[PDB]
Amino acid sequence: YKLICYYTSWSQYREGDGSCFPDAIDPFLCTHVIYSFANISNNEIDTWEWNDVTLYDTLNTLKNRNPKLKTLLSVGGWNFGPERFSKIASKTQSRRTFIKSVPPFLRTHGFDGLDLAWLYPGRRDKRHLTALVKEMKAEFAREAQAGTERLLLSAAVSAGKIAIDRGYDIAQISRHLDFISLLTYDFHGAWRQTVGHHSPLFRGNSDASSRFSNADYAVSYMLRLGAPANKLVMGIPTFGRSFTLASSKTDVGAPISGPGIPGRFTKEKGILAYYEICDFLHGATTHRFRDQQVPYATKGNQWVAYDDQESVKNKARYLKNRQLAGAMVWALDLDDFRGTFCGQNLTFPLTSAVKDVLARV
Ligand SMILES: *[C@@H]1O[C@H](CO)[C@@H](O[C@@H]2O[C@H](CO)[C@@H](O[C@H]3O[C@H](CO)[C@@H](O)[C@H](O)[C@@H]3O)[C@H](O)[C@H]2NC(C)=O)[C@H](O)[C@H]1NC(C)=O
Ligand SMILES: OC[C@H]1O[C@H](O[C@H]2[C@H](O)[C@@H](O)[C@H](O)O[C@@H]2CO)[C@H](O)[C@@H](O)[C@@H]1O
Repeated sequence: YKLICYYTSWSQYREGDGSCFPDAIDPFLCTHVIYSFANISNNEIDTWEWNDVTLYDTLNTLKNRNPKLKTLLSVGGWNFGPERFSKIASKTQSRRTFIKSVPPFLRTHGFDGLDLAWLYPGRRDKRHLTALVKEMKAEFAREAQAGTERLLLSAAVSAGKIAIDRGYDIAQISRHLDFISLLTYDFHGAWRQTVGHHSPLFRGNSDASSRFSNADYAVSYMLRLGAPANKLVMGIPTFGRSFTLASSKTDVGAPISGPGIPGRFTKEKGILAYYEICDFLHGATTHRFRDQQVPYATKGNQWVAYDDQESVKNKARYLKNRQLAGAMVWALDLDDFRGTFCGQNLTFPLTSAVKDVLARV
């Protein structure tokens, strides 16, 4: 089993204990660590933060302690406009340029591969995403003739049916990618005025209306679409999604006024790190959807849908029974990396819970 963990660039700026550098990453925790978000500039891969070449270096020294570790650099991301990828992909001149620029960059900084995080290709992009992958992998084969090891190529793919039908030729791209991370955790959108969980494992009862918004469906769907099971990796989140209630209704379907208030460290409307959730639990009422097999909580007018040790071990067992390649954890820096926020004694409680199940057969 593979355990793919993303580390985010901007987490260094978090205040106090929230600050996180590659430094804190247990090198024996994951099989692949993905340094998150390289920019693309002048149609060539490039850094994003002023000190990336330093953190790049910091992350890859982890490999000196665990020579089995594999690292990748993700290009694209949530603050990299999708129209920008589009321009690059749909114009072969600029596409060959981006591709030719990649190997040297990775080799120079000690990475073992590239992760494409084109956040959502549209109807008019499908044919092009396929070319980018096909050609990018082709370039990777050639570059291995130099006697060095073949660089790995991966993609972070939407787990929403409409999104999947719209922009990906999964039968094609999966025959060329080394693995595919299914973004199975951003299901309840950014658009409802109703309370819901962003990562149910299963479908459930109250949900007679939005039927394919759970991990089980996404998986089954990728599978019948042509993706081999051993190239599929199911994303497990380490963050929670908050909501500010509009009535004293705490249960299923209650109305909301908007996203939840910002975490003291994470400073961002609608999102809380698991370590922020851990502090949030004291004084909160914890509930758990039996159907979807995921928990949520409430205090005053704050409703939080998150993942805990149990639900994460569950998603992990599922992944094993359907025989997937492994799990992906979004944000090593959103988990309790210091291990001094969540009561239990461990470092990275959530990610460790996944490793344990992956390792137990
Ligand atoms: C990611 O790459 C982006 C390039 O695709 C880049 O945005 C752009 O480049 C700079 C901003 O850094 C802006 O500025 C200009 O610099 C020249 C050099 O002196 C000036 O003579 C010109 O006035 C020019 O405008 C660009 O306007 C901007 N636009 C584009 C289309 O690239 C970002 O800087 C990169 N993002 C990060 C976070 O590093
Ligand atoms: O630089 C990109 C931004 O990434 C985050 O966004 C949420 C994302 O919108 C959601 O789809 C995903 O499931 O989780 C991440 C949590 O990391 C950051 O919260 C932003 O601060 C970043 O700017």
